[PDB]
Amino acid sequence: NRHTDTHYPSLADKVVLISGGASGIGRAFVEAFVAQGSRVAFLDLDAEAGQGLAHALGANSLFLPCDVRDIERLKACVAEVERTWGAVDVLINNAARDDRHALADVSVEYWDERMQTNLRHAFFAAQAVAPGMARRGSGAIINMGSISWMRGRPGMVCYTTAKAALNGMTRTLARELGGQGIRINSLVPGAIRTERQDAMWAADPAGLEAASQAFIDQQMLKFRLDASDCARLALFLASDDSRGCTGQNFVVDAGLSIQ
Amino acid sequence: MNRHTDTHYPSLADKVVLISGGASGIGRAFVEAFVAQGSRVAFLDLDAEAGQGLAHALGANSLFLPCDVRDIERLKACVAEVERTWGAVDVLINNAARDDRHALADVSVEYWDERMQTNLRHAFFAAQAVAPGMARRGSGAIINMGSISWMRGRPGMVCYTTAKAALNGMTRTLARELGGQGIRINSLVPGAIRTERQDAMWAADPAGLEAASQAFIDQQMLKFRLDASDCARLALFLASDDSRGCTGQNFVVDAGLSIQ
Amino acid sequence: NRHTDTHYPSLADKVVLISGGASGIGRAFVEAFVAQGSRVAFLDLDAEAGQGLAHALGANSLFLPCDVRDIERLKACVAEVERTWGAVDVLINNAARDDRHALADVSVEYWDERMQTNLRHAFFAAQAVAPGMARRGSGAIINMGSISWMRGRPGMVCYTTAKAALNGMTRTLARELGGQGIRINSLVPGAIRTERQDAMWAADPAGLEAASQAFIDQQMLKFRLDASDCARLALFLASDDSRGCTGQNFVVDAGLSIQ
Amino acid sequence: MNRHTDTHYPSLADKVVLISGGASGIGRAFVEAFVAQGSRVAFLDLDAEAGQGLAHALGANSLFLPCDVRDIERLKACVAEVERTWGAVDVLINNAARDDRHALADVSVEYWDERMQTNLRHAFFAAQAVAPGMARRGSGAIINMGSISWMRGRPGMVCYTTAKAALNGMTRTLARELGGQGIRINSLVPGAIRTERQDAMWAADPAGLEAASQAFIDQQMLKFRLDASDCARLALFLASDDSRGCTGQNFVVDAGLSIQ
Repeated sequence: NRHTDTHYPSLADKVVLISGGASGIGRAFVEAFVAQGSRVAFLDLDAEAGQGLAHALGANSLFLPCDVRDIERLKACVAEVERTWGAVDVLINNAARDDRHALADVSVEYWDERMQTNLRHAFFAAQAVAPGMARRGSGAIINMGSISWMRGRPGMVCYTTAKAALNGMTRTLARELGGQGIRINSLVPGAIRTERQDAMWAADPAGLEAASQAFIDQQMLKFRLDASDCARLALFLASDDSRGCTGQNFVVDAGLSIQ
Repeated sequence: MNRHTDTHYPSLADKVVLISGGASGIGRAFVEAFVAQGSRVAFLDLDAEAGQGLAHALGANSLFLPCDVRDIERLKACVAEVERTWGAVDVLINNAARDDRHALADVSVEYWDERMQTNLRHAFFAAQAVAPGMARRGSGAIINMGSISWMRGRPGMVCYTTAKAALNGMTRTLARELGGQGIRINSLVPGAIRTERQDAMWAADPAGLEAASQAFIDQQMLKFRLDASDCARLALFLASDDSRGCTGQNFVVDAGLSIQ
Repeated sequence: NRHTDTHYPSLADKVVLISGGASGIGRAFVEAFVAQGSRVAFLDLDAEAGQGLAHALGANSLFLPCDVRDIERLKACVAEVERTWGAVDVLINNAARDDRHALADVSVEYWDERMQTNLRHAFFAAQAVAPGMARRGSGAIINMGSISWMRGRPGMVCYTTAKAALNGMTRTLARELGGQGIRINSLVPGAIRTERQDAMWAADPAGLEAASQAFIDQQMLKFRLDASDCARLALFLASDDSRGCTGQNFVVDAGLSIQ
Repeated sequence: MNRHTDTHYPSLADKVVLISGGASGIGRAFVEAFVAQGSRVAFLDLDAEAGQGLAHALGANSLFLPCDVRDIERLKACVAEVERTWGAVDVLINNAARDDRHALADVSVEYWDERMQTNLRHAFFAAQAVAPGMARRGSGAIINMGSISWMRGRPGMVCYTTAKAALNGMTRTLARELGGQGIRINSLVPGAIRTERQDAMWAADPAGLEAASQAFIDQQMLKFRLDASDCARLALFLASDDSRGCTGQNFVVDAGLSIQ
């Protein structure tokens, strides 16, 4: 799975590090950059899925097991990529947990855990890759955002608050690191069809279909987005074709955020 | 006692207002302004001597609670006590924050966690605490203090600016989550506010203070310095019935500094 | 009709100039500022309605007939207010025409006419009031905006494009005039119930009610906004309580723009 | 012939692209970049000698039409001619504009009207002209050239910045109006782009040019000057199938100058 027929020569050999890379959207990033000839390291909690995917993709892929709550382990993972391949060229902060939770019912421990799996690792990963980027004079960071806080969507307050945090963090880190040659942008998907979003309804295909159609009806473009649409955008945001873009959101949502 | 405005909002009289970080700077100006409108104002602060001092000045319609907002249990205890004394909160202002500077490369996990606790976490928990009483009544208002710093991509204080950007999003989603219960939530987003605390920080460099002040004036569209009263004027409006149809929105009081 | 029980001493005696002031939202502005003790001049195409309203409100109101397409006449109207009462303190650019029109069917003459009635007069009114404001060292301008272009609403492309134009014009005029002491903001309503929005369905009360309920269902707050909600916000944006606010949008829409 | 990128978009081959203000500066870079991808590129310009010159360089997959975009009849005639030659437009880029400076107090009605005609009106009429052919096919893309100038509240060019803000809104509403017919509309929003035309304007003040250039670099987050190729890189992406799910959106290429 190439995800596109477009060919970016500027991606060849680049070292790309993707958190949450073994399944879903992060898997599509891993696949797309490997297809462009990048050297792609990815982290995931699921060791069996990660190992499977790196074995399938071969030697220009590198899977490291990592719980992104564990910042020591995250830094260990970054140092290991650096020792294997040199400074990271492209970091994609993608790891997230989007489970539904009622506002009235969130405990302090729940809040902490969700901020940690959704927001904290993205700061520490940027902090880890930065010195290597600055030594070279170039690098790019892509924070996965979400239109859900833009549209004020209820029922997952920690996830949407974390994603809004990353919106801010892109803008300030863009200024703080830009003088070192690092560009930082957010890739902000709409409602992406995934095997996991679909697994949730395995005995209500009426319900799945109805919910899918509702997104199509609300969207401006009348087809379902998928992980390839996200990977198309990530390739552009990593390539030299976006060398002067920083501090910005790039939204791939078929119009769902403008209703 | 300082009024902050000559405007009179009859809709503010008797309302129960709760302001975190209320004993100094901006939060102090909110406490003063609502007391002057005849509200029943409870406020939280770490500084007990400052808190006790401010409540001494303002008298019996003010109520000072010692609270470390990092302690969520104590935050909820503070809210429960206000409720038992005065009835459901009408107006919550999430104002407590810590804006110390810190280079990205210097931030440890411990520091990050502590700043998220002081800057962001309490604001959710306070809204969570006041909401059920507001919903029982059918009405209420929440003001999250935001900041133009993340909009302007300001460097060198990543934990503060990231917490502030977080609250921008939390305003929008809680506005949907609670609107059907009659609660409106908006963010009050100040520019560069002159305070005695920001000014105490240069007490041996008057040249430097004045230079920095003028730099704000030159960057701003309006050529005077904003102060705490400007923030309090806006807060009275966001709490009053004059803003009853407004929710999920930023209201920015910054003399144009965010548009340069 | 006071529109509020709030009392702004800083509005007393201020000279307020409102375009489209004889009916609908602009009428509510005229009423609210007269109640605060302002000296309120207003312009409208409807001379009979304008004369009626100024006669009812008495001597601190002043109605001038004006077709806002006619910029000569607009400037004449401004000069006359200035000669009567002195420099304008508060300008509200409110005149607009929001009729529904299909994209596919707009002619060049239609486009021109709609840009002229929706956008052009707001620039020329600001330009007319500015020198008087600057002489004094203070003044405020409120451009009526609209959430319709934010929500990408179709079927009235000239109206929504004009309102988006005014969004920009607020920001740039705020910088260009701010050094003279003039603050410029946009007041951006959501779906405001008016006698005119309602007159459109005088034999389909089912249809009116259904459409009203649809706004309530989409809104975050579950009640209909009306012209008083807009006038409450205008009073604040004109008063000294907003002296340091400029360049900004203030949206009064019950959450309709965030869905 | 200048490629602007080494990237290869097979989805651009044979597509029919139509660019207003195409014979100089940025629009010239778009014309060049799409020709290099194997598109069939028609472009409009007032400057016939410049247009004829550029089409001479680029050869038979380019097509130069003399057009004053103030003449809506001629604009529609230009579109009809492309359609009869090559089939429905796949990609429209609304790029023609005039960015001359003008103090607010200096603007006459005649000037305002003329600048709205040159900066905004044609963009609507071009989208209107290309839309039915795009809808018959089921697909198409529109790029409105926007500007960070109104976002940054830049003074002294009110007609230009107001027209640009207009196009920001027109992107969002046309995206809803046409999306169901398979057409996506987005705005490409450049920062301070170095061009031979912006540079010709200082040919006797090299100090002044360099000073102004460095001021952009100091204000930007990225410390190099953007050029027309940066805009063209972004346009290829917004026209290609790689952006097929993107619509109603701004894509800003400005090295951070809009966030200060």
